[PDB]
Amino acid sequence: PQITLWKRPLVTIRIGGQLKEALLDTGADDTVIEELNLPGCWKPKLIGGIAGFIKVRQYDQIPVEIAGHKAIGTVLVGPTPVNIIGRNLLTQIGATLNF
Repeated sequence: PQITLWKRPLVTIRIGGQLKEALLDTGADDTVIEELNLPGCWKPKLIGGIAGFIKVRQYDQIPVEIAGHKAIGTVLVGPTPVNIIGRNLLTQIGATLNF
């Protein structure tokens, strides 16, 4: 699929058995998902944005379907305002920028 950028590139994802909306963010190194009691063990991390940092829970080897495409990798969980799919998972689904 091709996604134009007139509006925010929001898509449906599946994680932990739950469906969520997420932003495809080529400016994010990592994937950051809203408060969700994701089973399994996690560890602390701090991640930075434009204004500062937030504390998140790093979970590894988490299956995540993005627009029907299976991926599996690291998911950071915390009080992000927007669920974000970053490059760690975008690469797994073969996503490119084209112009």
